[PDB]
Amino acid sequence: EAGTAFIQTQQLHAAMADTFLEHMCRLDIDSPPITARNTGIICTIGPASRSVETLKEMIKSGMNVARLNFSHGTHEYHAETIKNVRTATESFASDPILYRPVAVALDTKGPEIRTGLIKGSGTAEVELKKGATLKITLDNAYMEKCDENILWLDYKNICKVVEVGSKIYVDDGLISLQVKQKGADFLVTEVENGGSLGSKKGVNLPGAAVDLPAVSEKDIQDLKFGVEQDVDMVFASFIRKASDVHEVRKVLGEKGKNIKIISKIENHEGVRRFDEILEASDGIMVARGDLGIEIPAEKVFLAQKMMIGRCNRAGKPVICATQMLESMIKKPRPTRAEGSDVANAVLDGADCIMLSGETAKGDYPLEAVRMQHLIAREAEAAIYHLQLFEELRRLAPITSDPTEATAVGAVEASFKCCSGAIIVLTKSGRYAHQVARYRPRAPIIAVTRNPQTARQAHLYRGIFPVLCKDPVQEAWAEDVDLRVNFAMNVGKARGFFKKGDVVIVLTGWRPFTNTMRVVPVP
Amino acid sequence: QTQQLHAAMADTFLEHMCRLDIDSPPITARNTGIICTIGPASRSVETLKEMIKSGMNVARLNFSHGTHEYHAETIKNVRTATESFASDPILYRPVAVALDTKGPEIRTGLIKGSGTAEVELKKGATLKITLDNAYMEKCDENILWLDYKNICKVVEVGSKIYVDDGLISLQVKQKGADFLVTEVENGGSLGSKKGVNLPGAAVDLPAVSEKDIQDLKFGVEQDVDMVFASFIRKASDVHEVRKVLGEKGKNIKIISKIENHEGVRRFDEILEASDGIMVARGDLGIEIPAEKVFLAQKMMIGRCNRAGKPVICATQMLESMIKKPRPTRAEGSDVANAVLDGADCIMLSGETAKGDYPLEAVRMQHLIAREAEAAIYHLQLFEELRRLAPITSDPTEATAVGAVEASFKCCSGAIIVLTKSGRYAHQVARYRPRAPIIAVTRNPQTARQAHLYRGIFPVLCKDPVQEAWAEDVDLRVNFAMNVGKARGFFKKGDVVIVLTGWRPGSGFTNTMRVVPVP
Ligand SMILES: O=C([O-])C(=O)[O-]
Ligand SMILES: O=C([O-])C(=O)[O-]
Ligand SMILES: [K+]
Ligand SMILES: [K+]
Ligand SMILES: [Mg+2]
Ligand SMILES: [Mg+2]
Repeated sequence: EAGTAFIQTQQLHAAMADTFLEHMCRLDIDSPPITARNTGIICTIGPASRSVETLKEMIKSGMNVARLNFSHGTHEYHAETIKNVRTATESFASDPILYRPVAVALDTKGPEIRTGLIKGSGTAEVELKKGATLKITLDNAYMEKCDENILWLDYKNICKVVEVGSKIYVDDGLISLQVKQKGADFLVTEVENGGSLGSKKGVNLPGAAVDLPAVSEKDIQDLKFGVEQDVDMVFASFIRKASDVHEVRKVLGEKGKNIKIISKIENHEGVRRFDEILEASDGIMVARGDLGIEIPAEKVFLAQKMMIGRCNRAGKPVICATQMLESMIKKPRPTRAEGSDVANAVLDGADCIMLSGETAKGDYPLEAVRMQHLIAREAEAAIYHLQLFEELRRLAPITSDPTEATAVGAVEASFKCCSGAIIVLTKSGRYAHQVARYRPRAPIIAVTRNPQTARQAHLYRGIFPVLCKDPVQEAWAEDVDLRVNFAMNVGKARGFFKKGDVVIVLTGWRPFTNTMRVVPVP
Repeated sequence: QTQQLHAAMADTFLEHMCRLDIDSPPITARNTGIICTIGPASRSVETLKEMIKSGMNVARLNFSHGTHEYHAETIKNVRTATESFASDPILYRPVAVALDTKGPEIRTGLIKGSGTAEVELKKGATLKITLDNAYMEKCDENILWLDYKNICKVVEVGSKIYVDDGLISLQVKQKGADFLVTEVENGGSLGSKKGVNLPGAAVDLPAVSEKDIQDLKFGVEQDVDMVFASFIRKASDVHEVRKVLGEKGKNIKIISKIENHEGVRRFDEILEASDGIMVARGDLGIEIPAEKVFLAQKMMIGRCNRAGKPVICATQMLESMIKKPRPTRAEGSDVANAVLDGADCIMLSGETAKGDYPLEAVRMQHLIAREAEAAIYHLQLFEELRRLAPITSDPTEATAVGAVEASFKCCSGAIIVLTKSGRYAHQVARYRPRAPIIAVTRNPQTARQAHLYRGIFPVLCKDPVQEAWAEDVDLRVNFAMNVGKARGFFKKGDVVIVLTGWRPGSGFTNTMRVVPVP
């Protein structure tokens, strides 16, 4: 019983526009999105979020990957966080239809520069005033005696790499110092941007050639611990060149060879050497916190769109990270810039978006996860797939690989029939990755028996991993039918599609491979 | 290369993105207008001079607060600062004055002054909402007065009420003659005179209140350049504003602020009646779900671009810079994407009115906008603007498009256009050239109003009119040439596009010259 104007869901009116300009003009706040949310959500776990009961709610709210930030915390602290993540995750395991795999990511400390402790207890702060003099010292006598006159930091070669006139940034680049005088193991600086300085804050030296290793001896100890803890992926801080990626990957040994290596790009050299880093990496993080201090803040969006574009072109995962919902550390709703930032990261093409302080330390971790979920789903509907899919095809080589032809044919078919899902049977993830790179509108239900595959799948836009727990059937066709039926039940239970809807099914490895069928949901 | 020219030549949007280069420096010129709200942080003549130097094009006065005496002095200070640069007519920048109306705002009263200046509203606590003016200056955690006297008629039991940027939320539990009983849903600290939103209600406040009439008439008397009309819901609201401005104010530009669901739904009729649009995201993101604001923003920017009318992106673009000298990564991204979307202007509110770093916020909008302007994919944008434009044989329109295509062909340093009232320059700006549009006018109001359009760099010519029409045209063109050289837009060996009128007594701007600099 209509009346006047029935509004198409999923921005389908905008989807049909013949120009991008008209696509924008048709975006409709009254066009509700589909249930499925394709962009992966990565959450940094910390004091605000590491209890088992909070982690259960994080998972329910949409967290796909638990990020452990090894810039802070000792190994027993991280071991307990991982234990809690797994307790919370497996509390849902009794129902495989509804169980969500949750990945664990180790984010390295890497070649950070950090200050010491403010004198006293270390929890106080000192007010640095503009124009005042501040001495930076390497003398360890002051490593717990920092104040408004003398500042200790832990980079022993700093005096070599800076010069008179260079700028030094402290605490998220909020405090700035100008080097007036150099010394043996000290620098005399003048405070440019003042502010309140706490303990153990991050330091950046833009334009200085910092010579700390991408992977220090202590970083190796963290990586080995990560292998022992069976982490799914490493987010490697401050990657500057391809050989840095190899230092991360090779040291994990044979035991860690399946761990995904995500290079964090957060300095000027990583941007300049991006292509060789991307080639050596499994994926990329646009690590905007350090990046926006190392290069001018006004250039970060160029680097972000460049990297997301190149990762989309290569079919490798890319994460947009840092300060996406920053005000939600203290407030229950985001600023308008933060809502825009999350949406535009998805429209840019990010496979995943990330929360750091918002979930690690803030007062509203659940609300932050929920808001990334809501924004991502709205933005996914607004993507101009008509142009995106055409360009991804044109920028993708014609190869003789039959599996790539299957994947592009499946995504083409999914657009042609507006399918409710692409179901993919996958052991390693590869077949599902191949579909995701063409960025279908429809969700990808990736059925696997491999738990690590299920967890690592979250790196890719649109791959909804489901972990089949049933034994392998001796008859291959019976085993395929079992796994397809599992995916059909998942999609119906989660509201992705209904009986009678059309879906695409890719049946995976056969003892040709990955047959495609376009079927009504049984 | 420079100016993201390598990315500009990509054959796909995806490759365009892949080619964006942080080491490709932009041109000197910055095309996106910057609107700054003036308040205690920015009201002094000394600070305003630095704001102008830093890039402020439009001073916004917020009539939600203050007296007419206060705003008259703000306007006086803006003009003193602006005219302190007039001794150099080649470098002088016109600065516009914008009056932002209170409109059908709902606000709480003053917190009872004998206790803590803020009160703590705790989740689950009861809070009584009263309309009894006895409590207008006695608000606390027990009783909260607000100024919407008819609120009980438009809410029912179960309605939700949002306070202070929608950070505090209440749920109505009972009603009464002139009061409501609510329970705190999302608690927090409550200060004085905070904005209130009723997203589920049909608020029946007048589009133009008696106070708004007084303020708009004051704006006419003060010779403001534009009005930002709050909470515009429909075309008839725009008509009311235009009626108040009347004949004396007929040339004042009306920018309708879209900040509720109805304004979005009725956007096309509002746009038709308005001179331009503000995406007023503060209220909009409380009236509708926060996760839908980007859809409304890109819809309005797109349709304003399609219509050739100015659109402003506003509110919380650099919000953390109220307290910090550098923005968050989301804020830098937001400013860049507003420019990439197509916004003519970007705006600062608390960042310049009240914050500790007003000049840094202005400078950051300048820096980001200029970087984003180079990153626009002009190849697709210009093709789509041309394809969607109305069909016409008008010589001036054809000359404008020809000029923009010529400017791309030779990567020109500027398009110079002569205009009395603005339109000839507006017609070029709507095709969104990369090159700056140096618009020469003798009309000071046109020079100030031109800031509403992407890429129109107004220059106010103060020379007497020459006896010969052709000599007067040449004088104004030569003035633009010297401004562009002095500002670093171009130098000898560069090429500039020059648009001028047909002949004496014609209104056609139908003559295009491609001029080596020179
Ligand atoms: O390390 C990070 O995630 C960053 O700097 O954004
Ligand atoms: O009024 C405004 O500017 C807003 O609400 O964003
Ligand atoms: K780290
Ligand atoms: K106002
Ligand atoms: Mg970092
Ligand atoms: Mg408002």
